[PDB]
This record gives sequence, C-alpha cells and structure tokens, in this order.
Amino acid sequence: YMSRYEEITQQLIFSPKTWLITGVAGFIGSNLLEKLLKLNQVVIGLDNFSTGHQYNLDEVKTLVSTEQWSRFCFIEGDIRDLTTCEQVMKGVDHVLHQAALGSVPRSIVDPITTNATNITGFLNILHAAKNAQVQSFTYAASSSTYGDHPALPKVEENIGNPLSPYAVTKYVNEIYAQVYARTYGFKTIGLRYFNVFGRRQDPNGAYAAVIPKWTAAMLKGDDVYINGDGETSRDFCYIDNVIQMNILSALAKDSAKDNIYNVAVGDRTTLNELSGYIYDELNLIHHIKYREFRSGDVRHSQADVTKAIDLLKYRPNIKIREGLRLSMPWYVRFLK
Amino acid sequence: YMSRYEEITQQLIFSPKTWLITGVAGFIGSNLLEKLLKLNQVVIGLDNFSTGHQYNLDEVKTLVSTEQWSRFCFIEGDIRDLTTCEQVMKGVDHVLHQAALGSVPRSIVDPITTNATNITGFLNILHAAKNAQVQSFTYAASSSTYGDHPALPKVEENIGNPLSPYAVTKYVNEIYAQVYARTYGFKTIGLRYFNVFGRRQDPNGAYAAVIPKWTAAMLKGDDVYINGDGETSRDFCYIDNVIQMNILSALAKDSAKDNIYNVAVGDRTTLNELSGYIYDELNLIHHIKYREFRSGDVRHSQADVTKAIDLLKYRPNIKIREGLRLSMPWYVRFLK
Ligand SMILES: NC(=O)c1ccc[n+]([C@@H]2O[C@H](COP(=O)([O-])OP(=O)(O)OC[C@H]3O[C@@H](n4cnc5c(N)ncnc54)[C@H](O)[C@@H]3O)[C@@H](O)[C@H]2O)c1
Ligand SMILES: NC(=O)c1ccc[n+]([C@@H]2O[C@H](COP(=O)([O-])OP(=O)(O)OC[C@H]3O[C@@H](n4cnc5c(N)ncnc54)[C@H](O)[C@@H]3O)[C@@H](O)[C@H]2O)c1
Repeated sequence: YMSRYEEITQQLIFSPKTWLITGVAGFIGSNLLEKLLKLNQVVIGLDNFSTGHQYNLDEVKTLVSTEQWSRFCFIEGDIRDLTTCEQVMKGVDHVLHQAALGSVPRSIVDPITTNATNITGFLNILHAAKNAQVQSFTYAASSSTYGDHPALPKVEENIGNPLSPYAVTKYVNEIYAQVYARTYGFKTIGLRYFNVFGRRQDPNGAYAAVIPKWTAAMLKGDDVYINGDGETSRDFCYIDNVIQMNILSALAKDSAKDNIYNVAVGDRTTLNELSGYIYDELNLIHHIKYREFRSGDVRHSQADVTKAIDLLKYRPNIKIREGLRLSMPWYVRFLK
Repeated sequence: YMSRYEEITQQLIFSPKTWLITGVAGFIGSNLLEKLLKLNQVVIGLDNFSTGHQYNLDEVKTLVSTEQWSRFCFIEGDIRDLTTCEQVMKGVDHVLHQAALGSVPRSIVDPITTNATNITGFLNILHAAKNAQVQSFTYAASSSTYGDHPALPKVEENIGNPLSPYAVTKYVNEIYAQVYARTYGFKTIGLRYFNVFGRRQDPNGAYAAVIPKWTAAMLKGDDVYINGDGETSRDFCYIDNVIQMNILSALAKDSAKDNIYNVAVGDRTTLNELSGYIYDELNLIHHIKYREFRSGDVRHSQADVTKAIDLLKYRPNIKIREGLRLSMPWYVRFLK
C-alpha cells in the first residue's frame, strides 16, 4: 500500500489543480500526464518533440475519458525560449519539470546543445515558475550526480566529482534550485532518478536505455550486447515509483521542500542478471556478446531511499521483476 | 623582482604568440590588451560592449605604437554565439577568457542574462578552444565560489555552497573546466579573482565596485557611503598582480594546469581603512556616511596565495596602498 500517495491523490481529485508538465511527450512526462488526467487534473503540457513523440500523447488520449482529455492543453514549444516558459506558466499551481536531453554519451558528444537544454531551459522554467508564484516545483535530477563517489548505497548528501557534461548539467539544476530557496524563498524538490523503465520508454535510436534496447533486440532475435564485463550494476526503478514520487513531492509539506531525494527501490541488479529476467518475462509471452565499457559511465549503483521514505512517506512498491512483467506487454504491441 | 614573470615576459618579446582576449574592452581585458601589445604580441579581441567600452580600446591605442596596435584584431561580437567563438579561436595559441557579467546584485535581479553570458558563453569559448587545440586556456573565476565556507584565509580546495546566481555561474565554469580535462584531456587554469582594482575599472553604474565608486565620489564631493560599520574587509588586488597571474598561467607547465588558483595579495583591509587610504592618496594629488549593511554581504575575505606562489612562482608585489597611488592619477584624469 502506497498510503500517503493514495491520500494525496484523493485531495487532488476533490480539489483539482493546474499542473505544468514539461517533457510531456516523453517517457516520464507522458506517464505523469496519464496519471494526472486520471485524477481529473487540469494539465498544461510543453514539449518540442526532440526525443519525445506525438504517438505518446495519442496513446495517453486513448487511455483517459473524453472529459479528462478535454483538460489537457498541449503546447508545442521549447524551454530554451523564456517567453514560451512564461506563457505556459500562467495560472499554473504545480510544476513537474521533466524536459531535458538525457544520456551521458549524448552530453559528451554535444555538450553545447545539452547545456542549452538542460541548464538554460531549466533556469528559464525555474525562473518563470518563481515569478508566477506557483505552489510547488519538482524537477528531474539524476543519479549521475554521484559521479565517482565510491560509497554504496548512495546517500543524497554524499556526492563525488561529476564524470560527464550530463552529470554537470543535472548537478547545476540542483545548485540553482538551492540558490533559489536561499535568495528568493522559492522552495523546490529535485528527484535524483536511478535507471527508470516502463511503458513508453523509447527503444529506438542510438541513446536507448538498456531495458527497452534489449527488449527490442530479443524481440528482433538480434544480438544482445553488454558494454564491458557485465558486472556494472543498477537500481532499476519502474515508472510507477517515479510517478508516486513526483506527486508526493508536489504536495510535500513545506519543510520537506528545498531537498533532493533519491528516486529508486534500493535494490541492485547486474547487467548480467537483467538479461535473464527480460528473456523470461518475454519468453513467457511467446517469442549475448561482450565489449568495451562505455565512456564517462558510472560503475556501480544502488540508492538508499531512506530519506524519501522518512520525509515524504515514499513507499516503493514495484521491483525490477514485476516492473518487467508489467512492461513487456507494452513492448510486444509497440514493436509488432 | 617578479622573476619567473620577468623571464616569461622577456621570452614573449622574443617570440610572439597569438592570444585571444574575451572581454577585451572591459577593465581586466583592456589591461591585458595593454600589457600584451606592449610585449608586441598578436592579440585577437572579442567584446559586445555590454559592460565594456570603446573608450577603453581608444585609450589602449594611445599607449602603444602603430605597429603594436596593428597586431590587434578586434571583433565586436558575443560569446553566446558559438560560430563567433570558433571564428576568433582560429590560429590562437593562448586563451585569456575574461568576458562575463560580474556583480552579485545584477545576478539577483536578472539571473537569466547572467547565466547566458557566464555559463553558455563560457562553455562556447571553452568548447571552441578545445576543438581548436590551443596551447593554453585561462579563465576568470571568482572568490564567490567559496560561498558559505567559513575558512579564512580562503584555500582553493575547500569551498562551500554558492550564495547567488552569479556564484553558481562562476563555480560552473570551474566544474566544466575540470570535466573538460577529464573527458577530452583539455587542461585549463581557473583564476579566482579577489576584488581587483586599477585603471579603467568602471566608476559609473548601479554595480560599480567600491574603490572606483568611492574614488569618483570624493573627486565630486559626493557622499561616500559605508555599507555597515565599516569593519567589513577584503583582499583588494591591484590589476598588475592579475596581469601577472594570467601570463604565468598561459605559459604554465602541464602539471600546473587543471588547477584553480586564488589571485590576490594575502592581506585584509577594512572598509574604514580603505576610505582613509583613498582620501590620503587623492588629496596628495589634490582636491562619509554610515548606513545599513548590504544585505547578504560577505563579512571578511582574504586569499591564501601559497598555491600560486609555489606552483606558478607568483609574486604578489603590489599591495593596496601602492596600488591606490598608481590608480589615483587615472581617475583624476578620467573624471575632471
Ligand atoms: N529515464 C531515466 O532513467 C532518467 C535517469 C536520469 C534522469 N532522467 C531525467 O528524467 C527527465 C525525463 O526523461 P525521460 O527518460 O522521460 O526522457 P525522454 O527523452 O523521454 O523525455 C524528455 C522530454 O523532454 C522533451 N524536451 C527535451 N528538450 C526539450 C526542450 N528544449 N524543450 C521542450 N521539450 C524538450 C523531449 O521532447 C521529451 O519529450 C529528463 O530530465 C531526464 O534527464 C531520466
Ligand atoms: N573586478 C573584480 O574584482 C572581479 C572579481 C571576480 C571576478 N571577475 C571576473 O573577471 C572578468 C573581467 O571582469 P571585469 O572586472 O574586467 O569586468 P568588466 O565588465 O569591466 O569586463 C567584462 C567584459 O566582458 C564583456 N562581455 C560581457 N558579456 C559579453 C558577451 N556575452 N560577449 C562578449 N563580451 C562580453 C563586457 O562588454 C566587458 O568588456 C569577468 O569574468 C569577471 O567576472 C572580476
């Protein structure tokens, strides 16, 4: 039971608010959109369809009622444009900022566009939000920000040197957010996501994340690569845990704001064990080679989620194996 | 004797190199331009005249020969435009990046503009320099990167939380520089300036620094305002000391790069002390109210310059009073 999250969602349905979701056409944004519309929220979406897709928005349309869909106002535009950011902020209560160009290797190969998207765009949205006096502001940060810190499991206060331009940009979001609290009284929540997965995570394209990239490949009958020795290990976090955490963050009591939280389940899986869970869930619905470590990649990864548990009453309820089970039917349909 | 510095400057007279100075029309930039043309160097300059001034360049022109000035190629443009950054990098040996919007309070009022210039702009010059494979890259960092850290004197490896949007931007310059070393092998030097003063520092405008602002006010018979009880203290650093450090860093051995250095004297002077020094020096060349502490003002600032002295062979040989003596005639001339 996700007790606190149930209670908060009940408040929202009784007293609905206006939400802004940036990155709404993407993986996490469109999952947020689906749950907020199902709570009868008014939703303002912004996306530029860089890595996001209109098909994600069309899919969410078919999953909600007509009245629910009628409260979604979609704005095609770019967070790099401050005017656009101010326009979409108007009358907004709760900001969920997901728009960014993700991926460590992308940042290495084009630190420039990435900087513009992830620092300039973040600041534009942060500043428009402060000026519009929104009730809350929650933004996607990253476990990449732990960098080379050798400690396991990862604890929020203890971070290392950032190991790529992507790590830098996300860390910069966090420091601007803190400076905003201290200089303006504008209290935010940053969510360090660990390896999120689930429906509508893009499997196509050179930057695909390991779960949908492998899922696709096994469905193709293609080779399943493994960047390095395979002992690299991760806290894979099903999207529903992330949706819980965004919504708990948006309605957090004030003293839980101006804080960073790990967003994950606290477990660890190696590239090598995941391969098998994926085969088994897929193989259940009727259907491997080693190589060089990837550049600027974090070696080993497990979150300590004690802080979200205690301060927000986060209750992660969906673990790697069940998330895969829940996720595979989506991949079959999308790829068939 | 500034002796490694003398050896380096003698060598440059004998073997000119091509330098890029961004912010060339500003206080520190035009002073670098002056030194470099007098050393017969080839200098590419870049400035948008946002806080810099064409009269600064006209002044440098009157101080160097026709043949020296003919080695100055000046481009009016903006570091926020990557193309411009690439163009001015061509043929460049040594980068001295000074272009930025200074001032903590400017950044509080308009964090967006300060971000675009200080982070986007800085990243464009760093990236173009890396791509051009220049010999050296040195950038203007800031003592505001110490933030709330309580150590005093300030030592480079120990820093705190940044306290304004400005401080965020200058800290991010350092982080990007370190990440560029790590990921592309491009090793830079960051110079944490402390309260620099001297000729061509702008006395006009909401954000003038204390030394020129007071100097101008005494020359006009305007009220000199002390923000607080005047026991507040700084490590005021004459320009020539900064010129020295820039040149020592452009020519540093490889082991001294990918390092941050404080640039200052090592001394502390109170606002009360300073107001007396300024008066004394001016009135030798011939011619006060207390109010509220500036809000969110640092109380005491003093640099440990051990690292610069040991690793770069820096000599902080101009202290505050001699610096004021050297600067006062330029203000007298400038304002009469
Ligand atoms: N999925 C994970 O494992 C993970 C891990 C760490 C951090 N994150 C962060 O989570 C957020 C959501 O990521 P996601 O996995 O859903 O990726 P995604 O690529 O699916 O979503 C990003 C969305 O933002 C939009 N966007 C990008 N730049 C934009 C711009 N300039 N203006 C407007 N829209 C823009 C894209 O079109 C896309 O719809 C991002 O900030 C990402 O950095 C995700
Ligand atoms: N003066 C100090 O005590 C001090 C203290 C800490 C750091 N610094 C840093 O030293 C550097 C030089 O500062 P300064 O005191 O000479 O200030 P300044 O304002 O006199 O000089 C900065 C120059 O940069 C130019 N510039 C700004 N934005 C630009 C852009 N986008 N494109 C092209 N040109 C641009 C301005 O027009 C100006 O000529 C800056 O990086 C400043 O932050 C100075």
